[PDB]
Amino acid sequence: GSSGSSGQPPLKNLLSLLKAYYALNAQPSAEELSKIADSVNLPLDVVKKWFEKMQAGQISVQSS
Repeated sequence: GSSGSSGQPPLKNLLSLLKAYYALNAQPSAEELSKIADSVNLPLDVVKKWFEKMQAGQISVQSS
């Protein structure tokens, strides 16, 4: 269940785990998102944001 108290975000390193997928899947659908999450031990919402942020050009001004 939900444990802990909203404090600080994860280590930049984590993101790296995601970048892996996004590398080939520019805009992964839900079915894929939910999955990729179970891999990074993250929910489907936390993963959705990152993507929406990257695709927009927030995570890194230099996107490919």
